[PDB]
Amino acid sequence: MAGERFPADFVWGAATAAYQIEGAVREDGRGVSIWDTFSHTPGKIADGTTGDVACDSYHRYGEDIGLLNALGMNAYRFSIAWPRIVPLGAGPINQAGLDHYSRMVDALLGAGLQPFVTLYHWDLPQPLEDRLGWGSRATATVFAEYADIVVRQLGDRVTHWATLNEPWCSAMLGYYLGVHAPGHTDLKRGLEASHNLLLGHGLAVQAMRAAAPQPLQIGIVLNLTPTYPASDSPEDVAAARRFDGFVNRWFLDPLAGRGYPQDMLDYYGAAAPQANPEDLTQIAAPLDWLGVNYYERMRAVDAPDASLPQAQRLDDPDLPHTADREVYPEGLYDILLRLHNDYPFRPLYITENGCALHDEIAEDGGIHDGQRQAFFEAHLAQLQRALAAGVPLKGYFAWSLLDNFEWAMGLSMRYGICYTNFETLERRIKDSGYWLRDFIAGQ
Ligand SMILES: C[C@H]1O[C@@H](O)[C@H](O)[C@@H](O)[C@H]1O
Ligand code: NA
Repeated sequence: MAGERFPADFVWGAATAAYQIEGAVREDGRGVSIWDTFSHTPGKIADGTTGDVACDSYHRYGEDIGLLNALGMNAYRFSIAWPRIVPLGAGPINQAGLDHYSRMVDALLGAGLQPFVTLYHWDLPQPLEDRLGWGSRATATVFAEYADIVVRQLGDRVTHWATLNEPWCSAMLGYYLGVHAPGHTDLKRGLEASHNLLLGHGLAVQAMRAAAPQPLQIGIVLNLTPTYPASDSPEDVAAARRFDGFVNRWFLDPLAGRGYPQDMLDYYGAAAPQANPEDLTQIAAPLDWLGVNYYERMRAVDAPDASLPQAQRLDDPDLPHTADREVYPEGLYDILLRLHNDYPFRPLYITENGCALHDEIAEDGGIHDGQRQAFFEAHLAQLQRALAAGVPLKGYFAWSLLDNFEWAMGLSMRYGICYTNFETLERRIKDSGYWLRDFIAGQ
């Protein structure tokens, strides 16, 4: 009921992050990141792996370009590693680092692949974490200095930039739940980190506008989880609102000029961050787009005896599941309709969508990942519905181009549209990747 075609100028890409794919962790002046420290801490990664080699994309990005070209994509979302650019976090530049990314940008543009660059995809320089990391306002200031450096050199060629990827993860997984680097476990520290991440975003936007050699299209990338109460009871509805506030509105509202949501301030009490009119104005620095990373919904039941927020997930077993998630494509439509009608950000990009499976190389040599094909098919159908409703959607990036180091899950959780043999570093396009190729060409 939503037609057949996407816009002719739609952006079609795949996405990666530097620590997940690059390897070469000590090469060419790179400094230590929090993810180097964390992955080298016994027990923090499920399978004893690290990003030391990963996909070896520091050396093999040309192979990655070959895959993007084989897929007929027109864009590549990737991150720049702050440790390669400013190894001390705050300090001199490492021109060799910048020059690596300059050559990669030129290779992408030569191939007809628009670079969509993420400045911060979780790889904070360890020296900054030694000075409290996102627990310090200074980290926000020097993040903006890094953003300036990078834009000054690459902004003649790269128009589309994101400051941060998934600040909820960096703050809440990294400083509250301890599952991500740097691995702290305190709610107040997580909420403080969340504020300094938003402040760093806003300071960076302003620094990038001043350093820009041409006008830029600057955004931020948020994970969003559409949340639904398991019943209409006051208790379940309130649990859904608390979860929705914890993940989504805590970030969307300040970005939208609305301040932090008061219901969440009330809930968090004394753990809430120190945070004034001046910082809010900074946080709301005008953006040219918003990136949405969408994977799943949350169907919330009140659970008065759990950690902040007392919201238990109610699984639907009749819905399919992947290796690690429930599949719910209609949530993509729902979150986009909400953003379109309720929030000011536009245009919108889906900067990540994808799934993990127990992928293996079959006897014939292919990877028969039909559930991942079906995942893309169903989510793209929802995007057509969103477009029909007027949502100002301008592109879609599959997470991920290739299997990679999936954070606390290690190399063991495969999200690629291309398979990565981590021993030999060979990549092979999965059946879902060929489906994407053919879908994109058919448009
Ligand atoms: C599965 C995918 O999840 C998102 O949370 C991230 O931005 C990306 O690095 C990867 O973890
Ligand atoms: Na399954």
